[PDB]
Amino acid sequence: FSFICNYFKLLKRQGPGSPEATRKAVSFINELTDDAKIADIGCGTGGQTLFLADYVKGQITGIDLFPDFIEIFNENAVKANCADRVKGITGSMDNLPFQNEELDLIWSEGAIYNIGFERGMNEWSKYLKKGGFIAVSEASWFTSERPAEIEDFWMDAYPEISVIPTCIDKMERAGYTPTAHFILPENCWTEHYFAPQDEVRETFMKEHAGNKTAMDFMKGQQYERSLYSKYKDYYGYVFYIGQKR
Ligand SMILES: Nc1ncnc2c1ncn2[C@@H]1O[C@H](CSCC[C@H](N)C(=O)O)[C@@H](O)[C@H]1O
Repeated sequence: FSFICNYFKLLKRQGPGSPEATRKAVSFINELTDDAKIADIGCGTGGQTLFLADYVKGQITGIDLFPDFIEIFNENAVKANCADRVKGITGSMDNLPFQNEELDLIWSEGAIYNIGFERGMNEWSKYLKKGGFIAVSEASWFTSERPAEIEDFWMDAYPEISVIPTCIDKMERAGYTPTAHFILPENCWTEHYFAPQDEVRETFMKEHAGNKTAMDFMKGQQYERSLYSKYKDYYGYVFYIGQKR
C-alpha cells in the first residue's frame, strides 16, 4: 500500500458510511458521561470518529495501523476543537493498548475485516466493561444466493463475508446481546464514498496518467463502483451493535 495510502489520506472517509449511519448506531447504546472511555478501531483519518464525538460523551481514542492517518486524525481534532477528548494513536488491531474492562464503547467502521468479524468480536470483548457496547459496520450478504461475479470478488477480497444471521450468531457466541443491526443506506456508498473519489479523479489522472501500477489501481476503484452499481441488492455494509453480557 505504497501510494495507495497516500491516496486515501486525501479523502474525508476511507470507507462507506455517513453522519446519519454513525448517529443511528449510537441511538442503540446507553448515554455516556465525560468519564466514559471510547475506542474507534481502524479509525483511518477519523472521519467517522468526529461524527461520533458529536453524538456521545467521553474520551475517544482512535487507533489505526497507518501513522500518516493518525497524523491527519490529530490535525482534524485540533481544527475541530476537541483534541483534548479525541486523540489518535498508531496501533495494531490484534494488539490493542487497553486494559481489561476499561472501555465503555468499542467503535469500528469498515475495519474489523482486517482481523475477521468473529476473531475481532471475541478478542475485543476483553477490553469492554460489563454492560459496555460494541458497534461495528461490516460487509455482509443480504441473501442466501447471489451472482457468481460479485461472489468471486468478495470470496477473494474478504472470505469471511457472510449473511446477516451468521454475523449475529457470532455476536452471541462472543457473549454479546444482539442489541441491533441495520443495513447502511446506499448514499453511504455513493455520496459519501464513491462521489468524493470522483472529485479528485481528474487531478489524479493527470499526475499518474503515465504510471501503470497507479492506473491499475484506478481500474480497481472503478470496478468496485461497477460491482456496487449492479449488485447493491445482494450485499453492502451492515452496522452491528451488541452489549457485553
Ligand atoms: N491491523 C490493523 N490495526 C489497526 N488498523 C488497521 C489494521 N489494518 C488496517 N487498519 C485500518 O483499517 C482501516 C480500514 S478503512 C476504514 C477507515 C475508517 N474507519 C472509515 O470508516 O472511514 C484503515 O484505516 C486501515 O489502515
